[PDB]
Amino acid sequence: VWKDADTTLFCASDAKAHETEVHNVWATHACVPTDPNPQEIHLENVTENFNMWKNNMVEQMQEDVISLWDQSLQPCVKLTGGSVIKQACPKISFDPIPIHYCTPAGYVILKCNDKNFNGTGPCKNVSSVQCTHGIKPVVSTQLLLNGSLAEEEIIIRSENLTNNAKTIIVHLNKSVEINCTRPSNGDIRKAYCEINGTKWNKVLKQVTEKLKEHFNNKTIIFQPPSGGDLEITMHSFNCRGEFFYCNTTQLFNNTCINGTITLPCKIKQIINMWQGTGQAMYAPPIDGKINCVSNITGILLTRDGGANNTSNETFRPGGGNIKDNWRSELYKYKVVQIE
Ligand SMILES: N=C(N)N[C@@H]1Cc2ccccc2[C@H]1NC(=O)C(=O)Nc1ccc(Cl)c(F)c1
Ligand SMILES: *[C@@H]1O[C@H](CO)[C@@H](O)[C@H](O)[C@H]1NC(C)=O
Ligand SMILES: *[C@@H]1O[C@H](CO)[C@@H](O)[C@H](O)[C@H]1NC(C)=O
Ligand SMILES: *[C@@H]1O[C@H](CO)[C@@H](O)[C@H](O)[C@H]1NC(C)=O
Ligand SMILES: *[C@@H]1O[C@H](CO)[C@@H](O)[C@H](O)[C@H]1NC(C)=O
Ligand SMILES: *[C@@H]1O[C@H](CO)[C@@H](O)[C@H](O)[C@H]1NC(C)=O
Ligand SMILES: *[C@@H]1O[C@H](CO)[C@@H](O)[C@H](O)[C@H]1NC(C)=O
Ligand SMILES: *[C@@H]1O[C@H](CO)[C@@H](O)[C@H](O)[C@H]1NC(C)=O
Ligand SMILES: *[C@@H]1O[C@H](CO)[C@@H](O)[C@H](O)[C@H]1NC(C)=O
Ligand SMILES: *[C@@H]1O[C@H](CO)[C@@H](O)[C@H](O)[C@H]1NC(C)=O
Ligand SMILES: *[C@@H]1O[C@H](CO)[C@@H](O)[C@H](O)[C@H]1NC(C)=O
Ligand SMILES: *[C@@H]1O[C@H](CO)[C@@H](O)[C@H](O)[C@H]1NC(C)=O
Repeated sequence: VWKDADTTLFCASDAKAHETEVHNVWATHACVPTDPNPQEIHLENVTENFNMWKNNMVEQMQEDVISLWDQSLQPCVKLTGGSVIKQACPKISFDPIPIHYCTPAGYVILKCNDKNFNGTGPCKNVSSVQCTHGIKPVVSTQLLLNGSLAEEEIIIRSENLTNNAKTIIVHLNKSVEINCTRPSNGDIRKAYCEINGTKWNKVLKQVTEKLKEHFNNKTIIFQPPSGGDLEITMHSFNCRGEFFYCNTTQLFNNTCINGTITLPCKIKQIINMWQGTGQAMYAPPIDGKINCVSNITGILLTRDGGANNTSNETFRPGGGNIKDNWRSELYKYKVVQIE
């Protein structure tokens, strides 16, 4: 017998104590080693309700990642409420590692194993676990990187699809590689990303067909974002400590929906902090080749309003709430207290 409850979670990881990489350092001091033989119990005849959009596990992960970045990735100047903070901004070793979230005694984590679970409502195939799977704390907008893939069909997630103000999370069932590079040898902030156009356009066509099922077979249209902060209008992410901002106009070009697509990118020092603490200037990029190859496993979308009297629905890449990134991985888990 159990009931829905929130409690203090702890973390587990396979971090190395001898690593200078910042995720390793944080996890060494903030997490315990992983269980080599974890137990999972599949529950029979058990129906449980989940709600990925109201899940305290997400708030707790957010607190961890904020703490990690605060101790690791420090900007040269910080612009809060008018209180300017100047500090050292050393270049670091940066590469996210999987973090597991675990319940203490008296509690357990229920896991939804339904193949086409959208994140809310009843789940039929439920199991109980001690810890989540390993989740990499990848901070990004527009595209979700290095995550897990949907097991069967592409999944559309939203707290309320009818509400255009609510962010849509697209969970891909097939990853697409994105290859981003700041070449060695001169604009030190000029970079680019390479993507297989045949792979991407095929996947995007499938996303269109899935969106049709949720929007009464209306015509599905992709468009680049219309105004807003750079973090939202561009695909922003962190590669080896450096903030990349990439133009994704070529990715959301309803025309193609086959060669190599090259997105123009820029390394930015002055950014709007995802933590929500204002503007900050980080250190200039390191020398040499800066490269990150990532799997696109999800897309963050925002639907246009004002289209109720037409046969079209328009979607633009979005983001800005990093909690949605954690939701995209934590959707199938909830904490319950054992009586
Ligand atoms: N939606 C907006 N225009 N701003 C939102 C609004 C809001 C509310 C609460 C906390 C934050 C934020 C803003 N979000 C950000 O500044 C942001 O996500 N920045 C950012 C910077 C770097 C990278 Cl690599 C990245 F992935 C994201
Ligand atoms: C529930 O579990 C059974 C047995 O593994 C599986 O055949 C079925 O597809 C599952 N149902 C859903 C909704 O995934
Ligand atoms: C990239 O995608 C491939 C294919 O799914 C996967 O095997 C690999 O682990 C992914 N790399 C990651 C998660 O960084
Ligand atoms: C991904 O899901 C779609 C349905 O949304 C399905 O048609 C397609 O076969 C799936 N792709 C893979 C690789 O399983
Ligand atoms: C998810 O499933 C629930 C229960 O069937 C349903 O009410 C809701 O509309 C679904 N959400 C999405 C995004 O399809
Ligand atoms: C979903 O959004 C629509 C449009 O804003 C709203 O009318 C409706 O009440 C919402 N549904 C729920 C269950 O909140
Ligand atoms: C990434 O792109 C560069 C050229 O831009 C190439 O040398 C490298 O092999 C690519 N990496 C992968 C994994 O394809
Ligand atoms: C791009 O992806 C397709 C599959 O969609 C693959 O057959 C092709 O080899 C890829 N192109 C390159 C240059 O690797
Ligand atoms: C979309 O089209 C299919 C047939 O191609 C139909 O079965 C389905 O009901 C349609 N969905 C709608 C109209 O919402
Ligand atoms: C992205 O590139 C396109 C094509 O050059 C340009 O029209 C658009 O303004 C760019 N978007 C942003 C947000 O810079
Ligand atoms: C859309 O793709 C086509 C490919 O022929 C290109 O000509 C056009 O300029 C693209 N539009 C963009 C990138 O906004
Ligand atoms: C995604 O994972 C790969 C493999 O670990 C890594 O090399 C790459 O830097 C990651 N991308 C991001 C944005 O963290």
